[PDB]
Amino acid sequence: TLKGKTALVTGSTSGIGLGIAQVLARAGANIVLNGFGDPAPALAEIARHGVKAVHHPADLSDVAQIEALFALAEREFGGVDILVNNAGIQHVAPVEQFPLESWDKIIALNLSAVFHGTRLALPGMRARNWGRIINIASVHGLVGSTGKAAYVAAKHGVVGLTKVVGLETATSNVTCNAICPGWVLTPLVQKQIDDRAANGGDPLQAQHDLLAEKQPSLAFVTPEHLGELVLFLCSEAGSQVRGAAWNVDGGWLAQ
Amino acid sequence: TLKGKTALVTGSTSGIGLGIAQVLARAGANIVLNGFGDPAPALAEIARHGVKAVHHPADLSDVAQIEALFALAEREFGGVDILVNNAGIQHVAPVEQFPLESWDKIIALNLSAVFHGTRLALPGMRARNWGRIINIASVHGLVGSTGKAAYVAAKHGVVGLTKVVGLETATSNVTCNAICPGWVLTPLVQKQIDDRAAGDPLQAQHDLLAEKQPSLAFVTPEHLGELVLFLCSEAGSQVRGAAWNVDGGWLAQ
Amino acid sequence: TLKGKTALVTGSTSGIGLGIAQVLARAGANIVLNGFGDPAPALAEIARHGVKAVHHPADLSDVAQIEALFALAEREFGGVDILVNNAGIQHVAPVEQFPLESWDKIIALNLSAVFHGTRLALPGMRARNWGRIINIASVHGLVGSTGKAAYVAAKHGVVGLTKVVGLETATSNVTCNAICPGWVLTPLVQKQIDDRAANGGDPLQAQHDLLAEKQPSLAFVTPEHLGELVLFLCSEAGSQVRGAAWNVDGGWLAQ
Amino acid sequence: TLKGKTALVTGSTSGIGLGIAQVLARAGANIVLNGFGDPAPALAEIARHGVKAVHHPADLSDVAQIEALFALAEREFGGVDILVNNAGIQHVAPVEQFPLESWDKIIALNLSAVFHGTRLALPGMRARNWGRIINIASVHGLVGSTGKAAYVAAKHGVVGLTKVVGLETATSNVTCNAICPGWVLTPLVQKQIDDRAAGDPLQAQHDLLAEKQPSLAFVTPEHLGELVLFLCSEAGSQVRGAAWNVDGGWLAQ
Ligand SMILES: NC(=O)c1ccc[n+]([C@@H]2O[C@H](COP(=O)([O-])OP(=O)(O)OC[C@H]3O[C@@H](n4cnc5c(N)ncnc54)[C@H](O)[C@@H]3O)[C@@H](O)[C@H]2O)c1
Ligand SMILES: NC(=O)c1ccc[n+]([C@@H]2O[C@H](COP(=O)([O-])OP(=O)(O)OC[C@H]3O[C@@H](n4cnc5c(N)ncnc54)[C@H](O)[C@@H]3O)[C@@H](O)[C@H]2O)c1
Repeated sequence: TLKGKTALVTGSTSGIGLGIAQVLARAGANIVLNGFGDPAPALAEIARHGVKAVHHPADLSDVAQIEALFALAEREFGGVDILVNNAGIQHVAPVEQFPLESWDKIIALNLSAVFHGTRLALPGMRARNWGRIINIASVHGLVGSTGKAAYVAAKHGVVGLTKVVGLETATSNVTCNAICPGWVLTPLVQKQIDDRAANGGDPLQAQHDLLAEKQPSLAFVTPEHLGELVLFLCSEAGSQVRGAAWNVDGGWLAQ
Repeated sequence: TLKGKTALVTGSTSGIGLGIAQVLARAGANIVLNGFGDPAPALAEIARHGVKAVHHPADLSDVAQIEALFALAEREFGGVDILVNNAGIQHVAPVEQFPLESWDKIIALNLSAVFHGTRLALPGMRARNWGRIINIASVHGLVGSTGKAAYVAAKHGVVGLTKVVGLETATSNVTCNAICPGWVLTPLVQKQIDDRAAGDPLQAQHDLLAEKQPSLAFVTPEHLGELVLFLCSEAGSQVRGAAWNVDGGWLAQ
Repeated sequence: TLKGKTALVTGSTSGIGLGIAQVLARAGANIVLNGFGDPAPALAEIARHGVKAVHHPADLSDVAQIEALFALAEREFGGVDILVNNAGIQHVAPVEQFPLESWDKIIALNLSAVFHGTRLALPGMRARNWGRIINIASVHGLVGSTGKAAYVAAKHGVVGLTKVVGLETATSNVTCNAICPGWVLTPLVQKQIDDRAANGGDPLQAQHDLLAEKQPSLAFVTPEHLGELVLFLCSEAGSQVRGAAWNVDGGWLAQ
Repeated sequence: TLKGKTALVTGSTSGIGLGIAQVLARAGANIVLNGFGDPAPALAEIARHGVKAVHHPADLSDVAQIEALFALAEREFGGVDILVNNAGIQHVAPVEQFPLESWDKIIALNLSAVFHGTRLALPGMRARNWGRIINIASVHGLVGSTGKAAYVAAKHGVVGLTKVVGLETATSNVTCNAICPGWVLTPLVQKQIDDRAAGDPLQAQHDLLAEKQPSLAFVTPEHLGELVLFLCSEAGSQVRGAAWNVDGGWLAQ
């Protein structure tokens, strides 16, 4: 499928990023992983698919470090064919009490990192006349929730940026799109559930409690589901999908 | 991959519906075809994929014929697992000059027939614990164009219907979603190209595309069938009530 | 404000239509009322504002009757300067059990009547090079709810039709826009509340119960609020508002 | 009508912000002006309406200066009842050539300063049981254009922020909404017209409008001030978290 391609997935040492990375690896792509932690387990999870991988620990709020991450991709793989901008971080507080440092960090990681990844990957994509930029946004790139000022702003910004990049690259074989997930089973969400079960509560009940307000299906989107969508967007059938923001959300945005 | 599944694609005797049907057959689904013209060519295109196909000639203007369509699917194949509501027509005129019969016919086929297909297919999908309803809407379900009063109304209606059905089925293994294409080179678009050329036909074709579709490239029926196939996969399981555009950048600006 | 103008408001013998009619009358517009009932009270409610009014009982699911309604407006007032398409009707059922006659009626009144009103009013608006068409749609022209297949389809159709008409009239002084209300205090909603109070329950509690699911403000939009918005759209400041769908919804669509 | 109310309009020394400030003053609000250039002309435009005005020169890039802006409003007038987050800048370049300092400056002013204004104004609005926060976003908060990476991102951010704040304040008499203009003839747009003309300047002006805005007519600052005035009325009381476009048809297609 993607034999001969290289994908860079940000925040891919765990959760959504890792799930997407795994699907792409199985499809035959070499992977540039990024994220916190010993990367030996993550690299091994990719390499066991019979593909090459490297990792860079870049903190994507630091532009110098994002530059280092792309310089590594250029050195080891000759540049990125497929960039997955996957991100960071959340903080909940009413707008008037929303911490200034948390606003700045959420903007830096969830929004500005996407611009920097994009400006760094796009020249090589154009030069090779083939490329895919996939921005993992959120239902919160299309609607708001209480307590999430910075995250909703940042994710809406990503949806907007995606449109501009989709338009700028429209006459080329490079596309840029966004996927907007609802509730996803991440290690953090799984921890919330496990913490309920450790107290003695029922894990499925904990899930239904978490999802009831916003997600009609009461069922999680999985990293595997998102990886499969990324894989679709990288296919020939994705060639005229441009500047789109496709929601995978168990009905969140339908109401 | 769709082996063991039955797909019904309305208006599959040409253009997009035929493209979608081909991809689903290639995936292993048995197919119920529908639409006007000689069905033999469409039947041969599907069955080359080593799958069974039948054509039913229902005029989807007529609710009784839609019912006969679904009853045949039930007797032939034991019911519809994947329903693609594709059949559609176009008429271009300013709203105050828009023929009343065209408004009624476009609403009846491009909107009401989607509701009729959906209502007929959903009970068996529920009862068998799995289903996919995919509505072929348009960029015109999300935005307007001049001269397209009935079509844009109907297509917006389809996008709204899709949300209701997606919500209603959210606690089941049935999903309902819309695909919103930009320009695809079919007889429907050719007529618009010709009416513009009435003049170099290829210049008319380019101008028609360039006005709306930044990629300056048409979407293909095969691309759209591959998306239907994706929405039929397990990865589509929590895509519900969505309207996903494949449009060369039409809606991004 | 609108001295010298004529407004036709469909479904204006009560509720939202009447509220809009009243605001326009106070602004100085003559009114063409339409709807069920003895119209003497409704006409008198308009005429006491020092404006002229007429009424036609047209059932807007019957195209011949819609024609009669506009023929009356042409005869008595020389045509409509301001058309408010305000509508009909609701029915709740799962899609697979949604009655065929109810689908057809809801489409006819909530959607097709808008096309017919529009085709009948627009020639005279262009001829006079001034006009306003305002379609009272719904939050359900932008999102779905369970049990409302026909109404959501019809209201989405109205939002689409509004865009086409806004574009077709863009180079002229005629505009066409939609207002998309959330929960509105109508006589029917007031009846639901009164029925609760007659049993002994608290009226404000009944309101909070009705609104809690969908409308964060827990407060109604009123016909007066909607009339004031119509009035704004008819002002010079509305001259470049074209094909818009403006929501007044206590936060419904923000989430 | 706004008699007894205090409005703060960021970036009100020219263009849209000055237009909005004028209409609010005419309505009877006392005004806190802000923005670069000689403030005397703007002060004279507002005070001709028989209202008090002060100008504070805060560079909204700088959060400490935003705080001093709001503290002055508090000492001068007892706080801000109507906040219009208007100040904004533009820079056009392809994304991969987009200056890093321009990305940061556009995000800081066109998005983060809206959050800072909002956070500073909301407590007093809540405490006094009434308020209006109106964000001047753009059609570019809803769609993209080529070369406008930072601006479109920021404006989409503003439209999202607006929804959160509208929800959060929904059980109060404070509303927060966005107005999304299409093209308005200001210095910001003039620069784009000039860069296109670099060539008849009036042809450049028309072409710039016609590409995006079907009405072939600019929106005026006065029109936008009249909308702010409407959103400040009782009829605006349940308009919450909305993004209302005034755009000559830009978003309808
Ligand atoms: N072609 C495009 O650019 C484009 C873009 C977006 C959406 N669409 C939509 O795609 C769908 C298919 O359109 P297309 O371009 O392939 O057009 P097409 O004319 O090539 O095919 C239409 C099909 O529908 C059938 N049909 C027409 N009326 C019917 C009726 N009453 N009952 C049963 N079948 C009927 C025709 O026989 C044919 O099989 C339509 O819903 C159209 O609105 C088309
Ligand atoms: N003009 C348009 O077509 C258009 C369309 C949609 C939205 N907008 C938005 O309208 C708003 C006003 O733009 P405009 O067209 O009137 O532009 P303008 O350049 O004429 O006015 C901008 C104002 O903001 C001020 N300003 C700039 N930087 C500032 C800073 N750091 N701190 C404080 N004030 C600052 C300027 O001094 C001026 O008062 C912007 O947010 C813009 O994005 C403009």
